[PDB]
Amino acid sequence: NFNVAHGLAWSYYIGYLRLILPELQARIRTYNQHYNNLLRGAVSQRLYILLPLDCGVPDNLSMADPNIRFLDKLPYSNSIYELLENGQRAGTCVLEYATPLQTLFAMSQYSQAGFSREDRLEQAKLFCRTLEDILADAPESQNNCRLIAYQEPASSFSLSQEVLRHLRQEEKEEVTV
Amino acid sequence: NFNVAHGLAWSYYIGYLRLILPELQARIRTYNQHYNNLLRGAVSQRLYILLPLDCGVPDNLSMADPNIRFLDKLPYSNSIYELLENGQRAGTCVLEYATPLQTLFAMSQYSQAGFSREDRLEQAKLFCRTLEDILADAPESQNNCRLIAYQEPASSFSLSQEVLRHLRQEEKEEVTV
Repeated sequence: NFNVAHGLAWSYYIGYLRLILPELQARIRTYNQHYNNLLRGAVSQRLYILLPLDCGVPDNLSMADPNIRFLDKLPYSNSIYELLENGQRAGTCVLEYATPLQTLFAMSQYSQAGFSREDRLEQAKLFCRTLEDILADAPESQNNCRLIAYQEPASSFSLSQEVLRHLRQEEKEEVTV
Repeated sequence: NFNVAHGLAWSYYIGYLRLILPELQARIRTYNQHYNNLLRGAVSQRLYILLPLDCGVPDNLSMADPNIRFLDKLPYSNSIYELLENGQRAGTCVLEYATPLQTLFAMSQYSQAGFSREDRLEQAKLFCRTLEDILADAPESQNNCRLIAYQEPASSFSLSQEVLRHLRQEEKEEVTV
């Protein structure tokens, strides 16, 4: 009852993730020949979904962290980003905000909804849980995407470092197991 | 709890209807000069949203009724249709299926969801109710759109006639009150 995030998660998966994920790792490998050749290093395999409990989705990622720099489009719109440490390329990554969080934010500012900041944060959390469950039971359409949920303090916080942790963990997984 | 339609309705309104409705009646009046001049008669003012409890959304409207014929695009994509009676133009109308019903249908065919035909029909109904409430409290972004919910028998049924009833009722309202 008034669990808006339940529908948001299902719709996001059914209407978007289920459609873009299967070919995802293929068109990344296709691209990876060239990234290997042109400035050695490869783009990670999973799709990284940013879920700020903020529900704060900026029009451009670099605006949320200067160390997250746009690099290239993946051959509808999918973007490859480099992540920086001291000006050095530390990682590369197809990276994306979960759009439905924008809906939770717009409801937050829509008065007739009776939807507060407190509700929004809780629905954001519910959104993550629910999507996580959905992906768990989803066939091979889960091992090609990682959810990155995070709450910013209010205040030092690095989103690049957060993504970087996930990227390095992924690589550790691939070579070990 | 597991009321997916709640989120679907809010998202549909916040992420789509709230954005396309305000200018809607303006760009229809703009078009109406020419429809007046070119083959007399005007396009109705409201946006007509089809909500088949079927959750059956065809790629093209005419496939669901031969008497519903595509006419023109409204100057993102908004389509003007003529409705036919015995080959005669009886009405003209910006006409659209509520997309979220497709999500309810895709969930219906997705086994890991545990979502049956019975659930789907109920969630479709919930979707209509909820959207109806939302539009009620919505500022001037309700008098420019009509919801057409309908259940097909299983079996004679005319969708054109259903739309036509609404169109004629609207006109009766405008001239009387």
